[PDB]
Amino acid sequence: CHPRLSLHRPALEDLLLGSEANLTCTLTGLRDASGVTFTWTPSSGKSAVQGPPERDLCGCYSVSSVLPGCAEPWNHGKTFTCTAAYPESKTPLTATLSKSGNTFRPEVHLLPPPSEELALNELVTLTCLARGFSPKDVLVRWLQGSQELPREKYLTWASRQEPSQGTTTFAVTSILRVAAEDWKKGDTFSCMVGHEALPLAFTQKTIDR
Amino acid sequence: CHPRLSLHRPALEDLLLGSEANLTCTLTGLRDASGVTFTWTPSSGKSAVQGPPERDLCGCYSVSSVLPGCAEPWNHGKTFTCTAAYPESKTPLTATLSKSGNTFRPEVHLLPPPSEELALNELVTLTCLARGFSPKDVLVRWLQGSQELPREKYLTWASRQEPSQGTTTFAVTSILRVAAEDWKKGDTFSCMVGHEALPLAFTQKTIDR
Repeated sequence: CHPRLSLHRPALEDLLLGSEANLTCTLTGLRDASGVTFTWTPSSGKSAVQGPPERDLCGCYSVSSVLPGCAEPWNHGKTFTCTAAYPESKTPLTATLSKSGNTFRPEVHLLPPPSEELALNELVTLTCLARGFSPKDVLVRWLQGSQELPREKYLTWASRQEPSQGTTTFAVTSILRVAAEDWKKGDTFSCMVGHEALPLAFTQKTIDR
Repeated sequence: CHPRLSLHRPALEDLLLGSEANLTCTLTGLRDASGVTFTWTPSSGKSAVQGPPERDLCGCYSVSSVLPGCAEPWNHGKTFTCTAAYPESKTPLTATLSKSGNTFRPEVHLLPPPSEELALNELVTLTCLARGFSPKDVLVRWLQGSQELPREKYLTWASRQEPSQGTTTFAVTSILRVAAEDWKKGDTFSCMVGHEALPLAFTQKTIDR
């Protein structure tokens, strides 16, 4: 089927919370005998690693390549390029990605548990709001006092573009259900949002009765 | 490629807010010469309508069929069936759908504009929360006084399953940015949520300074 090639930016969690944030360039659609190649513009010790010829829809056997360490050039603003060389053609496909522009710092909010909820003394809800920010990419984490909770304990939606004239900005919400006794006792809670635009990568925000 | 067949329930908006809510049965994957057929279990004047052989990924030319009026049998609890008959096989594929079970009524919340927002006297935010409900399907609409606003004026995320032991329940949030002057003046606002489980199909909830 129709061969294609794309560059995947370094996952924001990997950048702000991971060890070695990679950057991928995957050649999707090489429906034929694979033996592909790759070429990166900024190649500096970053010995691109290739993988096994995975399969896609009905046969679009795809192949990837990963560039390690790119975390430095990436935030710097450099622009990574990648050209693949498969047999089903006489021309090397190419892709180019670079950190996004027109960045907009997020505006975080910590909405208190619904008055009607805190009265059924059981499970109250804290809502987090990351509104109007630069690119879609965003991290939302929660703190119980000073301890981060398991990503598994809360629910966070995906970044959605919002109704707006002129500028393209996104939003995100997170729902942390907490044990009423805690909110009542005084236990504090915080919503930490991570974003490409924030200078200090994160923005905290705490609330308590 | 691999031929398949599925039944699509009657869109919740069409049921609660539309004229004639259909129910679709689409045969995806008939990668060959089409001339398909269809068969519904409850056929009562519901003269199923077929459409043009659309195309999918690389060639999975798909064909559909629509059953009108099914809105009655559907909420009743009946179970619709559909069997397609294409040439690439000697056996008619079949699909079966029925209104979901284990229904859970939603719990709606109208969170007040963030205190820090209502002070920059410009655009404040109202947050709606539909939490722990029966099936994913849900409608969120907004009211300014007594007038519904354009779906286009607010932002509503998708229904997400939430962190929960035992029972599978979903959540949904909606963000309505409003003109501060209004909230201040006293203008009232409401979040109306529609759900298969609610007896009166909708649940209102209003709030104002």
